[PDB]
Amino acid sequence: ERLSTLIHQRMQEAKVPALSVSVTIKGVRQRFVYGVADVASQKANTLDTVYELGSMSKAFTGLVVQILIQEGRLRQGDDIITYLPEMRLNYQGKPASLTVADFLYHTSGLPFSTLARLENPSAVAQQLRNENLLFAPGAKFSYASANYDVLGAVIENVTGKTFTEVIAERLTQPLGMSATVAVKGDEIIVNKASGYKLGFGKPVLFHAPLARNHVPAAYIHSTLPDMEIWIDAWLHRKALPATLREAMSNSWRGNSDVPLAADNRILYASGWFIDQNQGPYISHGGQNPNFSSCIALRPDQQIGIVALANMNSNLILQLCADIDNYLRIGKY
Amino acid sequence: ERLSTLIHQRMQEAKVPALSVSVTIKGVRQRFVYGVADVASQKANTLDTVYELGSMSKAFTGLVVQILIQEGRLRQGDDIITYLPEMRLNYQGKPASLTVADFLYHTSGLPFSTLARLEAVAQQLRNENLLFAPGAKFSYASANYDVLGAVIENVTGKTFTEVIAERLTQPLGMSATVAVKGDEIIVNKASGYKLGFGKPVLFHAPLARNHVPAAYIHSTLPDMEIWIDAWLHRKALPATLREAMSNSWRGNSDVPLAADNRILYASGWFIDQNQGPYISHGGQNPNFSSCIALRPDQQIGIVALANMNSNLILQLCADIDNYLRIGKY
Ligand SMILES: *[B]([O])([O])C1=[C][C]=[C]C([N])=[C]1
Ligand SMILES: *[B]([O])([O])C1=[C][C]=[C]C([N])=[C]1
Repeated sequence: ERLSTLIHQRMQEAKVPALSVSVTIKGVRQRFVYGVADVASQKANTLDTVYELGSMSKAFTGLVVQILIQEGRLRQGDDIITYLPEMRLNYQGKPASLTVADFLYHTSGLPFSTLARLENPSAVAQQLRNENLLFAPGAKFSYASANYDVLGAVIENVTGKTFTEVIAERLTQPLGMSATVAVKGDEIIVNKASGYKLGFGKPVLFHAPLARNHVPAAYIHSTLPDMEIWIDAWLHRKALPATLREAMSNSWRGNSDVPLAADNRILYASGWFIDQNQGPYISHGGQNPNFSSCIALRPDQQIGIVALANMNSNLILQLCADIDNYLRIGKY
Repeated sequence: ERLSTLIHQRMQEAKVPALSVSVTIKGVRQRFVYGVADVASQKANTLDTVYELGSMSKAFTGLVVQILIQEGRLRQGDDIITYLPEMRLNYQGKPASLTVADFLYHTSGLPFSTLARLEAVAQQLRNENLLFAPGAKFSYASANYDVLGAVIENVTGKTFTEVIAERLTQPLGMSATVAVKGDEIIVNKASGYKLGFGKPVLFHAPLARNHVPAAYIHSTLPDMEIWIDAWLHRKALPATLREAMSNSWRGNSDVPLAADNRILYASGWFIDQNQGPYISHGGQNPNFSSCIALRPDQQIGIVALANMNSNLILQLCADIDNYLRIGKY
């Protein structure tokens, strides 16, 4: 009956050691901070606890891409080969032509093997060289985390800077997100939560080293209060420099130019799923071997929901939807 | 690259003996009639071939319910108990209160086993244990619309078959469309097949009268074309049927939605706003499968009917819609 019941109940059901949730509706915001950030050392999860964003990193990457487009430095229809010259990929008999848009919207065709290759700690172009596409570029929407790693390399090539520096200079600094960072690699982050991989029970895993190339697709780190700032930025675009406002509108534009299933006509935007049903409802989950998270926005009602958890859990990916139901009709 | 390629490709993939498809866009309509209604006797699929509509039936039942509502004889909020006094259902410890809307929108909580059981309805479902409290969740159960058949009969005082004919099939001019009373021979009915390992006939089994409203309506390609055109073009339709039709497409928003599904259920239709309104339903009996989809903004109407049960046929309307929408699939 109570939101706090819903969230607490789902946390126990998911067996996550720490859960952090923030929910805002019509300018009223409640926080839910639960559990321990490190089971063995008994360190309680707090507002300062840092969580890997997994695939929720893609919205930061996509927004930067659209900032560059807004400023005229890049175009969606640009051939990928200009920014990643050495990257050759093949469809059937003949090397395939690919655009920046194909990675933005997951219409590239990159094989499923390319995730466990990009997570492995060669530059991305040589890392994906002589790959075989699952389909013709543009033909279908297939989700592949590696697509946004390709976009990281684009951002560096065009910028002439590192991904971390762009993220900070373009997004984190101007927005005031002081605990959010695109990690360079294995170097330690203070206040960070330990990550767990479920089954049979939650044993620690965090330690495995993080591939630099995969950061833009899966390795941005953040906190609940910074994610709150991120949400409020997307909900309240005004008071932001015209460039960012326009890049944000364009970021939420879904690619309609793909086949849609009978039960699913949702589109993918620049690191977001866009759903018109009881919408606009804009969302994305994150799943990493040892972290999981979700975010959902329903601007028409100024609704913004984010959940961050130190364990990989399919329940966490459904959690933002459950909260949204409770807000929409008092039921979940 | 060609619609004809798409449909024919999908028919080979699905291994359906007969497939009939009709597609209309911007008042241009193409028909695709393939295969044999009966494999053994080599009887070719033809415009007159009759196919079971499975769950497609539900839109006929739902529209009739909405016709009764429009006339004032019925209301969504009515207690089911008034029409089916004998049918008493329980949730947890104690008996649970059910409305007409619960069956219309599949928020009743009827257990899964009931389908195989419906294959009077109230004595049939007496003592049933609800999966959840009425209204709490959307859970599709074919039997929900069988309850609505019994409601239509009790309100009308007529049989389900007579109402469907008098209210819908006769006025709309659908000659070959009928709600089957009990097992009895239908002239032109295609034989039904069950896949696997290779599809042999499943024809013999007898049809439960109680289940007709949910999955037992029979029809033809040209009649389904008339049905589609009636939903797409409602002018020249009596005011009551027009209003019933608008109300039939109103989805029930009062249920929890999954992260990847925000689609609503209407009165025997799924209502999708994405690249929509896009209204669809699929039918799947042991030995028949079918689909239908409408995208009115573009006067688009698609129907497929097949004499074998196939998950591919359920996706076939969406493939065609993709082809129409973006020339790809
Ligand atoms: B991403 O690949 O980490 C990802 C994980 C879980 C859900 C979604 N949508 C993306
Ligand atoms: B119905 O239960 O026969 C049915 C079958 C297949 C799909 C849908 N939507 C309903």
